[PDB]
Amino acid sequence: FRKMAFPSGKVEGCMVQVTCGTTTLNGLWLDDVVYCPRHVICTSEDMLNPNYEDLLIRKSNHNFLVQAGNVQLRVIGHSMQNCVLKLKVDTANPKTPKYKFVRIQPGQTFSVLACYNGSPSGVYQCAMRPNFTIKGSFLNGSCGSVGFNIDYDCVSFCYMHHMELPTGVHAGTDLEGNFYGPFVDRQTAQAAGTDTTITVNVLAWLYAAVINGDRWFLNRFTTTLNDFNLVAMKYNYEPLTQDHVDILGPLSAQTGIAVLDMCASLKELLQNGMNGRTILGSALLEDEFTPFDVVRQCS
Amino acid sequence: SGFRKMAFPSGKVEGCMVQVTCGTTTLNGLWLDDVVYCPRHVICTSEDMLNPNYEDLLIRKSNHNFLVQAGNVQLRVIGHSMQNCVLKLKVDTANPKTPKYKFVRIQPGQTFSVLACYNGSPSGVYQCAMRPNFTIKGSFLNGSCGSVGFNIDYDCVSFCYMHHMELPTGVHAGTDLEGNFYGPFVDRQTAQAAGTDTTITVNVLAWLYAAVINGDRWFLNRFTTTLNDFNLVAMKYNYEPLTQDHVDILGPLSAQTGIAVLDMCASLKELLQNGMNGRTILGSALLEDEFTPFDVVRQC
Repeated sequence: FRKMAFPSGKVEGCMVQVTCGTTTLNGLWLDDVVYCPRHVICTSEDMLNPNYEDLLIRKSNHNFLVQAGNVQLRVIGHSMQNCVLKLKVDTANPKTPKYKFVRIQPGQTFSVLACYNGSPSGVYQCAMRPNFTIKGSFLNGSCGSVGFNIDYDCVSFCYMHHMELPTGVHAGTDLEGNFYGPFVDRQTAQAAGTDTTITVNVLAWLYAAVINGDRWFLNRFTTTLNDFNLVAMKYNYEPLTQDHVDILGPLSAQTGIAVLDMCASLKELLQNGMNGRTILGSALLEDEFTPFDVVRQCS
Repeated sequence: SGFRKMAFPSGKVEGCMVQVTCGTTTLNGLWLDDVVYCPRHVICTSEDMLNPNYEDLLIRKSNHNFLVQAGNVQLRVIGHSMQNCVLKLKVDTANPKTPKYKFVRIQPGQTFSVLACYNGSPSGVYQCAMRPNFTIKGSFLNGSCGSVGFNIDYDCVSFCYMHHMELPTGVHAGTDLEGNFYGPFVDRQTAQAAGTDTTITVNVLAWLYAAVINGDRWFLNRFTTTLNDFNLVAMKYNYEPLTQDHVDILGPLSAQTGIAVLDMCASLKELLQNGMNGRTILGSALLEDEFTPFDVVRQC
């Protein structure tokens, strides 16, 4: 059981390099539009209090340099959708796959194609943290890197990297420029919220361990929802909901372990601990596997 | 604050994966130029697997017994040859999406990306390291045989691994693209026991050097040890012995920082005897050993 990322081939052919003045970052080329963060029109000293509306008036089409490998594209017009700059080019991308723009919720997983200057360099699987950030490795030059899921033939684009927070974590928008969490695209002191553990993902991971055969944590006891939340809130675990129980329903059925029975095992691991044991070869409780991920990778 | 283990982008490998069917057995193949490489146990049934006479089985097959599909395009097999534990199927059509490629044989401790495929279709990609017992603990289900491992340097894909067998320990075993197994394993349904898995000491040391470069320094101590003394303690914790070659490879890292290698070795021993004490190193609660020194020296 390892974190598998989606194959990136469909998204690799959509990455381009966008240059405005001295700023160079990554863009997404779909049909005849290049999507990129709007702070590409800003200098490093404009980022204090940027008035993006005035800044876009004073640019023109020739100020943007779109670089598709070695072929240049002519920006034939430009527009702005809340935090994302949409550059209309003269050439349609022949590699455009079946795609959709979606907005995911906290706790959901996706793959990220880390790119630098329009060149893909790595891919990894990650989850939306409950504080609206993501744990990534975007050292420097990876703004405009995108996150995605693949459904049969459809690539669902759900994330675009915009900023790197000083904690180590990173913040970004969806493809419509709506930006996850209480962040703005300004250089100012922005603090990420209080990061909690995705409880429903932990339970799905515990079900995965039972499927593989690691069953030492199973007990005879069962708890209630209301009792479990007090224990979970104390240990900074997201309150489990009834919908969470229904989502874990299919896993609860084959394992034979009810969600509230498995919750009683989780309570023991929270309070007493592993007691010098390992689950799936880990002394730590993993929370970046959604129930759907466990079903995809196991059944 | 954090190394996250990235895999290489898989696009160039995705266009080379095909489906090979012989009888009732279906597995994955690699299509390069005009050859499809795949494990030779595709010509076996479940009965043959305990004691297979591969040359008896292959001598009885014809070209039309091999069905190769690249998506919906049927590939027409015009010849076949066996190189060690791999079958080379010659087809009439060259793969139009063949990248610039190389075949390399890796050593234990080296890392690569694996493209997990199921009956001709890519499913997922992950990064792993060749363990010192010549196995990989990846995520392989039934029907992933023929999935390959690779590294990308500029535009050259280095194919280094092909999945062949799953061991009862839960780990996986395979060959290089020339058909030579990694480790003392055979393509036979017998009691094949993997060796003891040990931590890759040189990889942990390179990762610790990355930590001091970023700013994690709380684990440093004011002692130094000899290589012989360090290895004596290391084997007690199931760590691989450190050689003089490992010390030279870490040399640039010790030059970039101020800490000598044997100085770093004394800190590692202290971590082993005390544990983590609840703190983290590059946002990790465990000593991590799947980062090669070459990667650290690059992505500083």
